[PDB]
Amino acid sequence: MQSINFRTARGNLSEVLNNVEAGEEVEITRRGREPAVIVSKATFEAYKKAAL
Amino acid sequence: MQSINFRTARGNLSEVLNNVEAGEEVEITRRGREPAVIVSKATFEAYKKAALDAEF
Amino acid sequence: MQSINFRTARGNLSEVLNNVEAGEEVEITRRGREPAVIVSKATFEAYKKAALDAEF
Repeated sequence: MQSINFRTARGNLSEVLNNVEAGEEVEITRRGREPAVIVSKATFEAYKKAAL
Repeated sequence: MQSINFRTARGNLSEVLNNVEAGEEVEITRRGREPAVIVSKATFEAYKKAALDAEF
Repeated sequence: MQSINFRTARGNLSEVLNNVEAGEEVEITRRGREPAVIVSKATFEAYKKAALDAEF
């Protein structure tokens, strides 16, 4: 799980989505905020289905 | 994989972690309990990700 | 994942191993060192097994 900052997430969003489509899990950190995660929807929905 | 009991681990935790960081996996056994394992974080995340990617 | 420092791991190891046996993954951090993970041996074996088999 790669960690990246906001400036990069925004400035490089196209390449981040590529990394993600390839199956990578990307954490976006923000100065003074909770971290988010970007991931493939299929994977995410698969996790959600499995949990449900 | 080396195997040690609870007491040995508790009394030697520092060197145990040094062994794990060096590239080793260490099993901790506990009387009447399921065994645990301690492994480098990077190694654990790698295995977990490869397991998920296969299963989902 | 749950994350604790070395001093805390060593002084609460029994409760840590109980947590892990109940399915919890616990990260142990150390100052100036790489983090370790403690997880049930069964879970870890299954993760790597699933990683092996994915490749073969």
